[PDB]
Amino acid sequence: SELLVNTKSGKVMGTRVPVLSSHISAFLGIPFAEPPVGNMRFRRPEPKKPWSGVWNASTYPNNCQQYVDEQFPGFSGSEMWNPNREMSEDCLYLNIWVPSPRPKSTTVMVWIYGGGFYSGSSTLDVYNGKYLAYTEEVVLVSLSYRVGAFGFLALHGSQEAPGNVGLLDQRMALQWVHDNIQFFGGDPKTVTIFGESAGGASVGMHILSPGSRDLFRRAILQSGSPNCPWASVSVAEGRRRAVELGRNLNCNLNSDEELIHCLREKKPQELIDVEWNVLPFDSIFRFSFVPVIDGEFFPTSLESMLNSGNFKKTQILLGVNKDEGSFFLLYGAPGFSKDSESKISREDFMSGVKLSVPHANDLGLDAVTLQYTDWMDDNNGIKNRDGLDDIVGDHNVICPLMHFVNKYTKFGNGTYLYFFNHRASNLVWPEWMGVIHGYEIEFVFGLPLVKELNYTAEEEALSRRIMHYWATFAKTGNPNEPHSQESKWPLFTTKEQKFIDLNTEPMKVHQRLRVQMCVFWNQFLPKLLNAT
Amino acid sequence: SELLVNTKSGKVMGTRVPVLSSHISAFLGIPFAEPPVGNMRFRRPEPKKPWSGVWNASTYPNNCQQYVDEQFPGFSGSEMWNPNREMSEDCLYLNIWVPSPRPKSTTVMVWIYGGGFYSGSSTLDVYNGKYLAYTEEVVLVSLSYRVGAFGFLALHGSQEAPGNVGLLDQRMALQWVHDNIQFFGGDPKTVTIFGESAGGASVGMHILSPGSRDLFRRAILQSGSPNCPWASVSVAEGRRRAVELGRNLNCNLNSDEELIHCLREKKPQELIDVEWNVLPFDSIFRFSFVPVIDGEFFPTSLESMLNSGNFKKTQILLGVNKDEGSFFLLYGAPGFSKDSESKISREDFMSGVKLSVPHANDLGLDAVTLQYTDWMDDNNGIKNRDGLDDIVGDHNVICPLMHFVNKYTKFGNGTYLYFFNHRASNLVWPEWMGVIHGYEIEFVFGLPLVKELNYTAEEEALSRRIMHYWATFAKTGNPNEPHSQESKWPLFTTKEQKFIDLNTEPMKVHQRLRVQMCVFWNQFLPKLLNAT
Ligand SMILES: *[C@@H]1O[C@H](CO[C@@H]2O[C@@H](C)[C@@H](O)[C@@H](O)[C@@H]2O)[C@@H](O)[C@H](O)[C@H]1NC(C)=O
Ligand SMILES: *[C@@H]1O[C@H](CO[C@@H]2O[C@@H](C)[C@@H](O)[C@@H](O)[C@@H]2O)[C@@H](O)[C@H](O)[C@H]1NC(C)=O
Ligand SMILES: *[C@@H]1O[C@H](CO)[C@@H](O)[C@H](O)[C@H]1NC(C)=O
Ligand SMILES: *[C@@H]1O[C@H](CO)[C@@H](O)[C@H](O)[C@H]1NC(C)=O
Ligand SMILES: *[C@@H]1O[C@H](CO)[C@@H](O)[C@H](O)[C@H]1NC(C)=O
Ligand SMILES: *[C@@H]1O[C@H](CO)[C@@H](O)[C@H](O)[C@H]1NC(C)=O
Ligand SMILES: [Mg+2]
Ligand SMILES: [Mg+2]
Ligand SMILES: [Mg+2]
Ligand SMILES: [Mg+2]
Ligand SMILES: [Mg+2]
Ligand SMILES: [Mg+2]
Ligand SMILES: [Mg+2]
Ligand SMILES: [Mg+2]
Ligand SMILES: [Zn+2]
Ligand SMILES: [Zn+2]
Repeated sequence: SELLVNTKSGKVMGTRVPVLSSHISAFLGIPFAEPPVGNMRFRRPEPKKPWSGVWNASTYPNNCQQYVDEQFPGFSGSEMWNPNREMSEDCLYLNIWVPSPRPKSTTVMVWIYGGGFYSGSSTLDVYNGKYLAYTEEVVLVSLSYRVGAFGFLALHGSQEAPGNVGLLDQRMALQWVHDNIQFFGGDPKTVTIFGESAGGASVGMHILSPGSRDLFRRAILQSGSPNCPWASVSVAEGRRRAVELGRNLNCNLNSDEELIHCLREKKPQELIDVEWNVLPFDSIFRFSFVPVIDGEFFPTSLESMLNSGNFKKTQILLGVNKDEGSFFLLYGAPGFSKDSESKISREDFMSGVKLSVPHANDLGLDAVTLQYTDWMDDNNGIKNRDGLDDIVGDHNVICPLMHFVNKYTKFGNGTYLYFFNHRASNLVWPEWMGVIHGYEIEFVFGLPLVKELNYTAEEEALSRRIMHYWATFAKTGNPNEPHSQESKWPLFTTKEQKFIDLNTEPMKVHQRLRVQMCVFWNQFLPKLLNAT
Repeated sequence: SELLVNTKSGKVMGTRVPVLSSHISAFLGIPFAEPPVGNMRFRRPEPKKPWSGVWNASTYPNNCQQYVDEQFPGFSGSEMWNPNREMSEDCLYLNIWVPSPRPKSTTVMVWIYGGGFYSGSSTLDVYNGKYLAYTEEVVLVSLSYRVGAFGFLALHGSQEAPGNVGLLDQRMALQWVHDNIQFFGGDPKTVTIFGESAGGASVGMHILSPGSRDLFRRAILQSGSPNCPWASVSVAEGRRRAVELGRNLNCNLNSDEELIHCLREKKPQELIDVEWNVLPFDSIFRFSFVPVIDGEFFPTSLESMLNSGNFKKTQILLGVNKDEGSFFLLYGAPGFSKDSESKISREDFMSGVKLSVPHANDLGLDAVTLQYTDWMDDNNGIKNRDGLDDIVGDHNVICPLMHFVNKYTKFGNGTYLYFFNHRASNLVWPEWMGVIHGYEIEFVFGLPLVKELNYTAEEEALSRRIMHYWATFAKTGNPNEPHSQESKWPLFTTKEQKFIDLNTEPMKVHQRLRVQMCVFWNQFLPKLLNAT
């Protein structure tokens, strides 16, 4: 009966799947909400009406409606992030991996996919939870949530499109895991939520939101934090973008009711096809429909919550990758190429700075340019290329995360910080892109343990180390072996601010990750933009 | 009150001692038996009458009366094993190291010193328990027991000198630890007895003896096992040696009562001065007064007990050193020298074989000689030297221990076997002696953690690893980290017989330690001697 489980919403039957010369149980595509279709588009989720009979949970569910990246057709490096199942608004499902035999009450980890709040799928190869549940004896859950306009169209003060419903989808999955994970051998008192990019911002947002805090124990944030410049908009800006979406689709804009009626009448792809038109600027690393600072899911501004300690106080483990900007420059900035080392001219450097800091005035652009230009060597195309990578990564990922870690650490119960800088031996992207946004995920999830993926022995070892750090942290609140001779990952403290490199070489400890540039992005540039 | 403890026999006050930039509590010289003096010489121990007032336990006790090695005066390599306190028949005391602060109920380890059952001291520098109690948070006990004639004069059928009383001293200390270690923060349900050479044989003897089995949980045996050829004698041989001792001292030998009266009248040094005269042969690695196979402490023959599973079934960890014979050849075989590489001539090789296997007839000596001679190179003095080292070590330590491990493993609950082959960088003995009998003890007890002892960084790491293996085994029954990425020490199984090297290089696993030579010593030579 291992594969048959009775839950408070009905029965579900899973399937035995092989992994690494053994087997585990998978429960794929379990519904946790009413399908958010028809007149429920844009609305808060409603929990799934209990069902009669047995739910077949042996195959992955549909993916949510989303923009699909077709920039590099036939290229695995990009297509592996696209939906790999049929897309449907009927998409609020979760997946569970349970070791065999089924443990009594063990650690649970819930993965929240990223993708800028406009894309993402629980079903991607690189999110296959079987290697982690197996190797670490944890119950591994992956949830799903509406993205794009379907998840984040915000007409504040409307009850039909209030904003943040994709975050409420995530919370409802977390609620379901709370009420039902015991029946799978999971301990609901020991749930770790973890996610990368917009998934990592999401995790931070559940740390902040009062209504989410009780639904988990600890948290892991990978290349994302809640205060990221791309991860939220104001109530006014969210409303402006919702109106602009209707303007692009020739909607009645006279009232929220008439606008929403129109938008609910459009086919999903009609919304997706105009999604990027609502952005205020020509930009990179900016996404149209994202969480809104509404005074409900977020009681006050993120900064005031972080300053006053208005968040869940627990343990956190988080970090960034070395070359966070390269993916976004490749797709959106002039001069970059998948087929060449992408030496960037002075003129293209200037254009890239403006795309990268689209909200800045000309003085702010001059400040960024001065901060990142080597005036002893200003026409070095390699330095210009690497400088844009640092601008994009520092502004959008690394310095927001450092701001979050420094503010969080003042009230929290323990912080572990990493810098992932291993370039995979089998990477399909060119060398200049380095250690790319999202490319630690395959190590967290154990893909280098699979012989046919052609990683090296050192990379298999790194992946096992990482999975073990992650799962030991989920279980105890400390990535470290309780009494081992291997080098310890030191706590990050307000005073010494230590972090470790994650790579194949012997562990090195450092302090004050990119502190110089983060003073620029976190203190000086905001002040300059606010003054001028 | 950390240093004041109430025990069932009285109050004891200890002392705070520094260790490795911290501090711990030491309770030194606690009595566990009536002083075995006067008419109690040779008698079974009687437990210590409870005392009024507080016992001062801030300094080491006397050492037992024993032969003192003066072969190399002024040389630390030998003198560090000599008694370092005044010698006295009043010597049955134990020492306790307790971490600070005092734990509630933690793992206990009781050290049993070696020294061939004729020498040994709980107070030696290399037995300083403070580094182990501190570094591993265990309550570390060292006991003491009568040696030489005082502990092992055996007139079977006498009640005044019944034999084995040194083993009964050890048991009474184990009984005291059982009844009283809780008051020190020790868990009496989790006591590991460990010892080297005669201490390791002793440990095996408590595994075998019904009256000892309940007084501990697990056991560690270092370069010694109960079936070692030097570690016991027959009831008849023990009686012959007791009579011969009295013959050397012009005693009435007409009856046990008259013999024992005489021997109890002699000063301790009068007994020590003739101790070696009672041996039947010119020999090395043979000691005069040792445990006796009496039908009481040992219900039947050791071999029959090992075959029938008549022993405590638990977990054991044990092993040997690479060059067990060198110490004994240096002291007792012709051609060996502390001042030279000791190339051994054919004639001296033949003399050494006879000293090493003193019980063998000429055919048995020929068999040993053939087994260990390279007849393609018979006058190679280096090969002859190393061959004697192997003969002495294989016959007296390694092959008896392998016999014990193979018989024990058939009934026990888990076996971990090691081969220690690291030569200390600061060893005071010459190079030819290699990895000497007893020279793993300083690593087990943590001396390489002390900067002024001038070990290398690699040796400090090895010592920490070893202490951790040992203490993790005491606590769990498995030397291994429960879920670590460092290489595992595999169980020794009847079928694959795996063991590890203990040294500074990456862990290597092997099988069937010296199996070829041990078939010779454990099966063939006994058969040949029994036939001829
Ligand atoms: C459970 O589902 C297994 C795989 O099913 C596939 O997905 C379902 C939703 C259908 O669309 C089916 O046509 C697909 O092949 C089946 O192999 C299995 O038989 C199913 N079990 C039961 C009891 O229906
Ligand atoms: C406890 O003992 C400490 C060390 O003592 C030495 O050993 C004792 C047995 C005597 O022989 C003494 O002369 C030695 O110096 C003392 O320093 C300490 O004061 C003693 N404490 C008490 C309360 O007597
Ligand atoms: C976490 O909280 C516990 C309980 O108050 C406390 O003992 C511990 O020191 C805290 N650790 C950190 C790193 O804040
Ligand atoms: C791994 O390498 C082998 C060739 O040794 C190849 O057949 C296989 O397709 C490779 N796997 C990939 C590229 O994913
Ligand atoms: C030790 O004993 C336990 C309890 O019977 C058993 O489960 C375990 O497998 C045994 N281990 C060995 C190595 O014999
Ligand atoms: C260790 O070496 C130093 C010299 O660097 C010496 O003073 C000290 O006595 C040595 N310790 C010993 C030999 O135990
Ligand atoms: Mg309509
Ligand atoms: Mg870079
Ligand atoms: Mg692990
Ligand atoms: Mg350990
Ligand atoms: Mg008299
Ligand atoms: Mg040798
Ligand atoms: Mg340790
Ligand atoms: Mg671990
Ligand atoms: Zn209409
Ligand atoms: Zn007399």
